[PDB]
Amino acid sequence: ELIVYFSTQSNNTHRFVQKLDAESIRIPIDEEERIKVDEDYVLIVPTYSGGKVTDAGQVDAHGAVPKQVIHFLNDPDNRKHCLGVISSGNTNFGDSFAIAGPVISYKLKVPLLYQFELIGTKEDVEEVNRIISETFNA
Amino acid sequence: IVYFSTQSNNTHRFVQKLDAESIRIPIDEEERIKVDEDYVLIVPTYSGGAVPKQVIHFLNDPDNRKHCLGVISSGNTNFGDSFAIAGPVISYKLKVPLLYQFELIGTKEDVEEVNRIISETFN
Ligand SMILES: Cc1cc2nc3c(=O)[nH]c(=O)nc-3n(C[C@H](O)[C@H](O)[C@H](O)COP(=O)(O)O)c2cc1C
Ligand SMILES: Cc1cc2nc3c(=O)[nH]c(=O)nc-3n(C[C@H](O)[C@H](O)[C@H](O)COP(=O)(O)O)c2cc1C
Repeated sequence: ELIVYFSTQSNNTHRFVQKLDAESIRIPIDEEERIKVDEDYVLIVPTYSGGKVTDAGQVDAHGAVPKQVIHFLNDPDNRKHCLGVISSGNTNFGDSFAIAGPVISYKLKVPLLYQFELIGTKEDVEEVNRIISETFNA
Repeated sequence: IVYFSTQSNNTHRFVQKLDAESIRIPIDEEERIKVDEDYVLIVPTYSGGAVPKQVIHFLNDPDNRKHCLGVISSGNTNFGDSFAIAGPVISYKLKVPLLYQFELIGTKEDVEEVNRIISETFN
């Protein structure tokens, strides 16, 4: 069991991932630093599009996936090991809530396993532990 | 499979190409159904509220909601970043995985991929 995650200096996603059972590897905040992951992982990432909309009024997802995660997933050696994605955010962004997940899910053709807010609740920790376990069992 | 499809019938035609057995949610909003076996939900996305009213009525019943193993959603990629957004909404509300997303009537790849995914889920 292995998690790859991203978290800005606000550390919300870090504090959620710290509570989970599985081992975790952090994608660096420093944009110039890169990592290489050798084993299969579930990806956990926050959303950063700012709840933008288009002139028509539909969701604008530009910047949903943090740039550091885009660089990470651009490497096919990293990308191939992704078993699924979990995304986070804040429901105050409405239809842009947690949209980094569906964006990544559709591009990689991997399931969007879960979505949560901020540092997560006790129930999120319980569900994600189970979900990650089941994914690695399968 | 449990699915919804309007008069345009795109989601219906995709589901008939799949190997698994399927049950249809009715188009008439007053008509409602009940399901007691585990199912993967497959629904299109309709904005002016991503989820069709008929699916909202279906999922509002606690007896239907408990049997969902996961959701697959569809739409049209020309809707930009509102593409297929019924799935994520349902996924988050039910706490079930969003397994796949596809366009319209689906491609050869979608048929094979959703066949594979549904088999892995039923375990
Ligand atoms: C500039 C900015 C833009 C954001 N945009 C979104 C968004 O589009 N959708 C969303 O659900 N959450 C959004 N959020 C909320 C964050 O994703 C959320 O606070 C998350 O917990 C931050 O994770 P981190 O502290 O690990 O970086 C945004 C936050 C900031 C600061
Ligand atoms: C009024 C209307 C609104 C729609 N809104 C969306 C949307 O917000 N996002 C999307 O991805 N597709 C949207 N679509 C495309 C449909 O979801 C797509 O054609 C789907 O295949 C319809 O399935 P059905 O023929 O089974 O009803 C819309 C279509 C119509 C007619």
